[PDB]
Formats: sequence, C-alpha cells, structure tokens
Amino acid sequence: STAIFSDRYKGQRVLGKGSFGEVILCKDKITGQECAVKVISKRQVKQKTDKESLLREVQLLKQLDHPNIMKLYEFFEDKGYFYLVGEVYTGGELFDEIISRKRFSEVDAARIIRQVLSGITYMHKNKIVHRDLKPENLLLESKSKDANIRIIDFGLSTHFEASKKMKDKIGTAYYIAPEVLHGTYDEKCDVWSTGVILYILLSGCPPFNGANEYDILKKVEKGKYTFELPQWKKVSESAKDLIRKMLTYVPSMRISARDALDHEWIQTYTKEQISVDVPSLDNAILNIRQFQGTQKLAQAALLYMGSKLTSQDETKELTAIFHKMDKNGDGQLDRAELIEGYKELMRMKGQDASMLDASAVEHEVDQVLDAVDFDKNGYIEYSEFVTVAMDRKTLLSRERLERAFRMFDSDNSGKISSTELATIFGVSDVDSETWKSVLSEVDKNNDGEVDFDEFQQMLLKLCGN
Ligand SMILES: CCOc1ccc2cc(-c3nn(C(C)(C)C)c(N)c3C(N)=O)cnc2c1
Repeated sequence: STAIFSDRYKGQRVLGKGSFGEVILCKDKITGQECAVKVISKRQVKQKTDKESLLREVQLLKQLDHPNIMKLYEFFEDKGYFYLVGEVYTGGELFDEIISRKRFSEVDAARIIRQVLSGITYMHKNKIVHRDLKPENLLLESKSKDANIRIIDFGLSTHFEASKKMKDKIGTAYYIAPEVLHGTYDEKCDVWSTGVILYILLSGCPPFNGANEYDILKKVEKGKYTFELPQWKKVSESAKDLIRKMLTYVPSMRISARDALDHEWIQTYTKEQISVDVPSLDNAILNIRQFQGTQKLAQAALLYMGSKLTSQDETKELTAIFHKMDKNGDGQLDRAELIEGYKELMRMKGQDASMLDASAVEHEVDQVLDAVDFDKNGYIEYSEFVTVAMDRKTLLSRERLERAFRMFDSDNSGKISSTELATIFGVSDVDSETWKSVLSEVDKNNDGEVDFDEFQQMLLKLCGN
C-alpha cells in the first residue's frame, strides 16, 4: 500500500526555484493545509548516499523543532522525483527584505545573526551540518516587520550532489568555507558562512570577492580579508572581533556556533532596551542593494538562457510527438490527444514540476486553448497550439529578466554601462572575450551601454541563437 504524493497534494502555484529543485505551493486534498514542496529531479541531481541513509535523515528532520529552522512534514519518492514537503513561508529572502528598509544598524544585524546562530547551534547538537549556508537560505516567516528567520535546506547537502551548472551555483563561492573545498569539513563550516554573512550585513561587500567564480574561490582558499574599507569605521571593535573568530582559518580554532551566541557583541547589541550608540549603516545598505541587484540580474540572465534552450528542446519534441499522432497528415488534432501528447512530452522531458499529475496537464491544455481563438473542443491545428504552449513557459523567465533588469537600473537610465555588464557576466561566469564579441555584433556602433532590447539580444546570442 505505497503512498503517492499526488494522491494527497495538488499543486497550486510555483513559489520559486531553490537549490536542488523547484518549490511548488501545494495543498492537501482533504485537510486544505498549505505546504511548500521541494521537487528534486533524479535525472538532474545525483544522490551521494544510499536509500537507507537518506530516509534515516528524513525521519530525524521531521522530529526536530526550532523557531529558526524550516519545519519538514513529509517525504515522497517516486521513479523520477523526491518530494520534500515543508511549512510554507511568505516573507521572502532576508536580503530582499533588508534592501527595502531605509534604515539598518548593528542592532538589526545582531538580531538576525542571533537567530541564525540559534538555529545552527540547535542543528549541530543533533549532528546536522548545513554546508551550503548563504543569504538565499534565510527566509522570513511572514511579510511582518518583526518576522522570524527560518533556515531552509538543512540536510540536503549531505545527500545530494550540488549542481555544477552555473545557473544553480550563482552566489555560492562567497560563502563556502575553505575546508569544504579541500574536502575535510565538520560543523564549523557553518560558522564560517555565518561569519561571511555578518561581514556583508555590516559592510555590504563580500569579504572574499573577484571577477568570477574561480577568482573568488582563490581568495577564500587563501583566507585573507581586511576591515580596511571606509564603512568599517562605523562598526564596533566587538563585532569585528566576532567576525575574526568566525572567519578563522583552521576550524579547530574557530569559534563554535554556541560560543558565538555568548559573544559580547551578540550580548550587547541584542538587548532590547539599550541602544547605547546605534547609527544607521546607510553605506552598508547601499552596497547591499547593489550587490543584491547584480546577483539577481545574473541569476535571471542565466535562467533566461536556460529557458530559451529548454524551449527549443521542447518545441521540436512536442511538434514531433504530434506530427506522429496525426495519422491524417493534415496538421489537425483534438483536446484529448493534445493532452496525451503533452503528457508524453512530460514522460520524456520530466522538466515541469507544476505538472505533478494528469489533472495538471488537462488544465494547462485548457489554458492554452482558451488563449488561442479556438473552440476548446472541435479540432485544432497542432502547429499553433505548440507556439502558444511554449511561450507560456518562457513568460515567467522573460518577464523576470525584464524585472530584474528594471530593478538593477536603479536610476531609471534605461541602460547598463559596459562596466556594469562586466560585473554581471563575471558573476554568471561568461568569458569576457565571449560577451564583448557578442555585444560588438548586436550594436556595432555602440558606446559601452545597452538597453533592455540589446541586453536581451546578447543573451539570445550567448545561447546559440
Ligand atoms: C529537507 C529539505 O526540505 C525542504 C522542503 C521544502 C522546502 C521549501 C523551501 C522554500 N523555498 N522557497 C522559495 C523562496 C525558494 C520559493 C519557499 N518559499 C520555501 C518555503 N518553505 O516556503 C526551501 N527548502 C525546502 C526544503
């Protein structure tokens, strides 16, 4: 009597994309309980462990409870997917919220890091290491101002091989502990990462930085950072001392999460009354707004490139599936076949995680047919169904590209400088000669700035079109 995910949950909408897979907002078909389901495709992510080991982990994680740790409820596995069912949080990533404040101080930073250390300490007590700890993994419980922080993805790194695809590792290099690179690591790597996050919260820049991923890893691996920037003048010795102890090279000498919790800086700046000297850190908030925008734009760039490539793969495949089922040779089909075909795209592709059952397909087809000026129930021309169907998929990633572009263009200039692109393509790890070569060909008269149409053409060229 084996339990199947879609007998129990129905997908409502897509919340976003995390490490290892898609996150879908799901709903229990009997109780109406809402849940965020991480869908990990077995074809894209290799396991590092055996079946036994992972189930034992899942059982343990379901029994753990802490106010700063995402709550896991259920776990399903079928032939091509793992489904991790957790509590849904609606407050978004930490940094996205933080850029929307107009004021931020050492009291606010300290309240954040106390939360984080407190979830970590708890998990280390139960011998669970995060390993991939970074700002994207800190969500706020709700859209409330006073919202708690929940750490997501504890436990996954020990059982799943991380993606090599750069679309999946944007922004990991800044946070990873030297010893994780060399392969002998323990729980202290989580303190390093938190130490980095605190450095960024107090200055707005990463302690280890570089023009591309491998440059960033080389700094980290050397382990040298400095407090020499102007904005460190605004910050207590005490906080710098904690940072130093968290960013200590040799893990055996690095402070534990639990001893970090008792550190003077945390004690002083997390007492709710005393604000003995609490300047706003506007430079920090300004640098963080820039650093965040850069990342989210590179991220959306690569997901747009990926979506375009996925699209070409799926358009040609869907066309061939239909061309085959069309025994007539005319180009005409009906609703129930379009559905059988779309489904068979899914059986082969298995890329779309909001199509978690036969009923998700039915409704997608109806959304397509209701879009085209076509009776959803006479005989339809497959050619035009394929066009509308695929674009509808490129919507999410094309509209988000435009939006991450607008959000990056903070002065509403309409354009990004050649210097800004350099930073954008550095972070997306697209070779410099290669993007200059593409720019040169889009606008052959340009003067080191591109508008949105131009930028988008560059991306289409960088994925072979
Ligand atoms: C053992 C790990 O299990 C899970 C299960 C569900 C998860 C849901 C999330 C989640 N991601 N998001 C995005 C911001 C990426 C859209 C949420 N809104 C999540 C949530 N918990 O509401 C993250 N990690 C998960 C990890």
